[PDB]
Amino acid sequence: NKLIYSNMIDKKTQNSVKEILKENKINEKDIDTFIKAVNNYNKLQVKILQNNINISKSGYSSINAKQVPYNLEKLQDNWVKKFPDYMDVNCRITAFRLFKDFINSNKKFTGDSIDLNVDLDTIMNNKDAKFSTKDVEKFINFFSAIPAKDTDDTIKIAEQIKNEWKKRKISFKNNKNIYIINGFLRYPETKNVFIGHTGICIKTKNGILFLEKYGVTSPYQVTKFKNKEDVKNYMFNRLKMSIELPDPIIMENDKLM
Ligand SMILES: [Cl-]
Ligand SMILES: [Cl-]
Ligand SMILES: [Cl-]
Ligand SMILES: [Cl-]
Ligand SMILES: [Cl-]
Ligand code: NA
Repeated sequence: NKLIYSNMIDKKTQNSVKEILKENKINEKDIDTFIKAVNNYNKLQVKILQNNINISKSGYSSINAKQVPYNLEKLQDNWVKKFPDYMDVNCRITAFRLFKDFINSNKKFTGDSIDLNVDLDTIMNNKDAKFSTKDVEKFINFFSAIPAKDTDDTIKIAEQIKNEWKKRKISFKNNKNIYIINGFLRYPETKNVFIGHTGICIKTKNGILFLEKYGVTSPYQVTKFKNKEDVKNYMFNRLKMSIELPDPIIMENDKLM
């Protein structure tokens, strides 16, 4: 298919994105925090990014590929060398930076949150991931792996995810054109499912705008999709770029997408 995207290198695209963010009621403080991370990241990796033909210097680019190619190995090398004491923010943290206020969480999680160890360390040591105690507990309660029954029926898994979030007293604020796309992967070895990739979806007149932190040490990417179908397919291609693995469970808030 075709991907229309921006890495938010230019200030005009950033301004554009900020407007759309502000229009959807995202806290202006969190928008600034997100934008500073974007600039701070871009500044750090500019010499690498500028050698990537697929990264736009201004406006949106286009490529007939399943994913935008990035020099993931060199980007990670540069991060580790310059910031050796902690990790960059990831998909979960970034998504949360923008969507935490649209999630209700009323239960402290004291289950198995081992999958978030890196994330939690970043939240403690990286200014880009600063969150209040309440928001950190929400983060853990929302993203901790969900117990699964090793079933390969996506519908059944989706229902277990929904049920588990209910048991954790998690709910989504209603009447919003902004929603979170959670790409769950099943891990039979640990009898659970966990959010392998995530990003925020915003419906506009042009279609749908998807925002994400491509991965830790990886670039930020904003993509313009025609419909939700392309968003689902995008998340799939991102999760399936990783021989005998279970298909992902792509959730749109608490509903199978
Ligand atoms: Cl192409
Ligand atoms: Cl790159
Ligand atoms: Cl590492
Ligand atoms: Cl809350
Ligand atoms: Cl607090
Ligand atoms: Na790596």
